[PDB]
Amino acid sequence: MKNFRLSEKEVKTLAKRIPTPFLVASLDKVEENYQFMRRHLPRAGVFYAMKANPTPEILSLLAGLGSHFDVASAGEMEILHELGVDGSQMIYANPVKDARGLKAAADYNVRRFTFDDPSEIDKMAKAVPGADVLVRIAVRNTKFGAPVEEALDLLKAAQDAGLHAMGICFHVGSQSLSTAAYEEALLVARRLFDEAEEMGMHLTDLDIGGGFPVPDAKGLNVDLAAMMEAINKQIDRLFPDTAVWTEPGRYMCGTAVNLVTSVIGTKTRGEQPWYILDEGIYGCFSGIMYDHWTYPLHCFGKGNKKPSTFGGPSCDGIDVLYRDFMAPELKIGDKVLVTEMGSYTSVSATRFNGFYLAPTIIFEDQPEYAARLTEDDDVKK
Amino acid sequence: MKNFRLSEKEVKTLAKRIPTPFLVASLDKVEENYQFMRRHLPRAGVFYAMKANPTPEILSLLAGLGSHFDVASAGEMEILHELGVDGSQMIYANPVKDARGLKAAADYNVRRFTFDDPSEIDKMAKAVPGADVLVRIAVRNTKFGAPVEEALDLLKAAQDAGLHAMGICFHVGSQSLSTAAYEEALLVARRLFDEAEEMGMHLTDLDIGGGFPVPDAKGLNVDLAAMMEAINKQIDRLFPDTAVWTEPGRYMCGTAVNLVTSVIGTKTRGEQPWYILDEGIYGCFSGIMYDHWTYPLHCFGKGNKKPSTFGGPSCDGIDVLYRDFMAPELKIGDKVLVTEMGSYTSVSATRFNGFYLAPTIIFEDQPEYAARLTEDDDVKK
Ligand SMILES: Cc1ncc(COP(=O)(O)O)c(C=O)c1O
Ligand SMILES: Cc1ncc(COP(=O)(O)O)c(C=O)c1O
Ligand SMILES: [Mg+2]
Ligand SMILES: [Mg+2]
Ligand code: NA
Ligand code: NA
Ligand code: NA
Ligand code: NA
Repeated sequence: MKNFRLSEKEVKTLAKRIPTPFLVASLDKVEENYQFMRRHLPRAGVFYAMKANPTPEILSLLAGLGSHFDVASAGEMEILHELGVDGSQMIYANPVKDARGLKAAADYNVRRFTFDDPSEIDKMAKAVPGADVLVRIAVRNTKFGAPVEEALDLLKAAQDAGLHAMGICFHVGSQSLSTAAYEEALLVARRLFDEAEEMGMHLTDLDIGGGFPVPDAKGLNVDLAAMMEAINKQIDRLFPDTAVWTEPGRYMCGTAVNLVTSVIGTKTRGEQPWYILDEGIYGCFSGIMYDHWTYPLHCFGKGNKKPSTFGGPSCDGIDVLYRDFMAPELKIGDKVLVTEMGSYTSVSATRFNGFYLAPTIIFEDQPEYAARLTEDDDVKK
Repeated sequence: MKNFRLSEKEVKTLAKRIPTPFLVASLDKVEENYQFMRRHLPRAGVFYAMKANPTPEILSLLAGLGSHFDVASAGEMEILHELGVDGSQMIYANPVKDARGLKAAADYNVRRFTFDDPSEIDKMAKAVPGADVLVRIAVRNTKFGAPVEEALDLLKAAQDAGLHAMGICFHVGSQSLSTAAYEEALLVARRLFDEAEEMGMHLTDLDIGGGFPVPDAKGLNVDLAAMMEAINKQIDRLFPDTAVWTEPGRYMCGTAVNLVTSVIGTKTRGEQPWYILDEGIYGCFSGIMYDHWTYPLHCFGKGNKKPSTFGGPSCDGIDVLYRDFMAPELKIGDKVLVTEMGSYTSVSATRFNGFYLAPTIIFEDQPEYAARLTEDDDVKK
């Protein structure tokens, strides 16, 4: 249940060697998150929604743990391919596919697809003649998902075009707090499954999507073990027959990555001090824009705190990260730490203003980790 | 006064060879924009604010026309450096600088800097001991610019630290419609310049920044030749003595680039049809988010039009580009054209969902341009 968190001392030593900004990712935490899911939701096979974090070391580890991968483009398939993951470990789960992506699915023998529209059926059919498809249905909690009444018709239309109608999928939405939606959506899919059998169509797989929460600036309301055991139980209650899958994205790596950034300018105009950092809204803090997210920031200061503004290194007036944030006095060259940074962060970073992408350093390859290990082998036994 | 615009026929031929999405940039239009500025604002030397569009061919052409470059990071300096632009053609105009950027300015002999804070003075002083600095003042039309009363004190403090106090700069804000702000800001700087001379400080350079407008979805209200001649005149009226500079960004390349994107999915659910394109809010249409911008889209349809929704290829529900847009019926594989796409577009694109960055094709290297040239040499003489 710990979030991966560098101590102040670890930030000092790392920053002596590696110029800021940089990200630090713990493979151990990614392993722990995966195993925790497998323990509390044993009925659900895992399609890592790699769109959240595609770091190759992270992908190699999950592949090694037996995870499967949800891929949304040619590029996601391509990077998996260079790590020796085969198309049989993938689902092309973008409901609307481009030419490049259909080619790649064909070339790497990807054989599972999701879809939510009639227009999609011929693209898939031509590209991958015999192919398992799941229909995506729109559940409650716009752009994606077929209305629940179209669902059986879309699967039948898919069989008439020579594709194998394998099942149903859905996604409750990202950062879900309550299990209700998961259980509502499981019922909605239950109805459809019955209606299908009697219709002379036998559906074998259910994909319940992602949405498992991660802690943000205010932390986490939910207990995840319960949440997962609950939904696991109501899977058992409803789908004894059926092969069920989940597509975690945010959950897998969100609590496994920290950002380390230096203060590079101060603006003590008053009333409120502005601290300018070396990572900004055009880099890792892009999730403020695209993910409506608020990240936990840690300032390492002795003095009393005061309302402070943080901004990014760019020349754009939009590059403001925090306002009215209670912070001690910082000076140029101080490090701040941002935790819970592994998801929908570096995947939307840019080279706006010519800045370099912040690199991801694998913590387990560093002496700070060796130091944690020697500290742990002494105290625990 | 023409915007660069591919005909329907040009889109067909290009799309036969180059898979969508891709961007098409006309060097001739970039030349025409530069020369137009030099003609109507002859008093202002040009620091191309490359943050808007850093395409190397575009930079090589401007360098060749004698433009200078406004650079905001190490990476912007680095790419200029590989094109053989020397540090003497650059201004490091980011008011708050990182370590990498000060190193690079030192290594490439960049000798002009802007700043707006006291904390910045020692960074600059250590890094580039003898160095021209301009103080940035905050004008009217938050994050950047010193209050007008601090300005002379910041320049004096900069001289006490061994830097050469060269002048003042400002920026009215992006996409300016009226010349007032330019002329207000020119007066504010005039006062400061007088106050400085009598203070035993002689200021040699004025930098009036950017903000010259580009046409958007609704077009352009302003006449640019007038706007520029006006501001040129009021420079002549106010600054006979002084070396003046401008920092166009958006203006230089905005009207010189088109995006070509294919329709890859349809959603005729009703009432409104959704057209899913292969370029999205995580790519070129990122300016919708970071630049509050609305781009002109051209659908090439015979049939009557109807309110339509456009979205992007990603799996995120935020990836919606237009709503209620009057469009003819499109089918999968149609091309749409987006004009006025050269600024603050590809510079904020990402590889979210593993999509590839849309590439920039130089129009003048293509047979479509040869075809335009043979058509023009016949008709005109
Ligand atoms: C099909 C699918 N599954 C899972 C996810 C990831 O969901 P989350 O990151 O909220 O768990 C996405 C991305 O939004 C997706 O498109
Ligand atoms: C110093 C400076 N000049 C010019 C510009 C570009 O202005 P615009 O693109 O609105 O002309 C910028 C970027 O916002 C900048 O920071
Ligand atoms: Mg980029
Ligand atoms: Mg990226
Ligand atoms: Na391998
Ligand atoms: Na924490
Ligand atoms: Na060269
Ligand atoms: Na036009």
